[PDB]
Amino acid sequence: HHWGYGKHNGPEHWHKDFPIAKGERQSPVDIDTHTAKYDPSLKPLSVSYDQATSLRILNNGHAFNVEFDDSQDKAVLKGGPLDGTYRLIQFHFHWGSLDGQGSEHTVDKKKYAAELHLVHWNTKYGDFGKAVQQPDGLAVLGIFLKVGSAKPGLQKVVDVLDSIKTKGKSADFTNFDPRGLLPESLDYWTYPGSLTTPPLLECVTWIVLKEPISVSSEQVLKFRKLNFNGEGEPEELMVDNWRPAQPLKNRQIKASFK
Ligand SMILES: NS(=O)(=O)c1nnc(N(Cc2cn(-c3ccccc3)nn2)Cc2cn([C@@H]3O[C@H](CO)[C@@H](O)[C@H](O)[C@H]3O)nn2)s1
Ligand SMILES: [Zn+2]
Repeated sequence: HHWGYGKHNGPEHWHKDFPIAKGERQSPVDIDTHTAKYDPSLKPLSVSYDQATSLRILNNGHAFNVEFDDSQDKAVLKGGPLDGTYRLIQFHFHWGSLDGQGSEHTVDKKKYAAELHLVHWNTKYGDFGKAVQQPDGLAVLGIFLKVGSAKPGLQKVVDVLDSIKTKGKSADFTNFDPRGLLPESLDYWTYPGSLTTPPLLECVTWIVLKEPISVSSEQVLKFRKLNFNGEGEPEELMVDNWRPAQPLKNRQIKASFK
């Protein structure tokens, strides 16, 4: 499969190889804050990242992933809409060529400069590959980024990007603390959805934080210097690696707050 974010292989084309692209619970979506229903029955979110073990950062030609040791319950997400324990496996971002675009979710149609996805899988399914075949297999925690002041907790990520410029490159990335990427508030919206990249599997409980984090212009500028291409190939800047909002169809977005 040769999917991407260009005119000839971008989101509008994905349905040809991945028909589920036109499915009933596709992501991302627009979050209409005036339609989302406060669900007083949602439990508080439990983000338990103290024992998180980062390993490696990889440019996969679509984004970069920071990978974690998920062979044990080290870094987990519980509570909120979730039943059971979801293990952190990686995080990545989507971002734009310009500060007014880049997020995949939107809020009342507002696009943010970027969006952070912390990907977790349901341990009841034993491994990630099994989990993605289940309607409740994954929980992705989505965090918006807006351009303003620098995010100190992001800088170690920013500084290693020069070493993974092109597709297939990876670098050691141990001892990174993902807690430094969280906003103060854990207020969130939640809805059932999908992976936002092929194979677009409908296996995700989305948890999208209401409070964005601020990153500096210089920080996101360094995201934009990454390459989609591999080494020794013509340069294609890794920018605008976001899927646009998809039809909500028969889904309700629930809010953890009023
Ligand atoms: N925009 S977002 O909604 O959030 C995401 N969009 N894609 C994401 N991942 C990549 C992925 C993998 N698979 C998949 C399909 C069939 C069988 C198995 C996996 N679908 N999407 C999440 C993700 C997966 N992995 C892989 O998981 C495996 C278990 O560790 C192993 O092959 C590697 O470690 C790693 O490549 N990494 N990330 S998330
Ligand atoms: Zn993502």
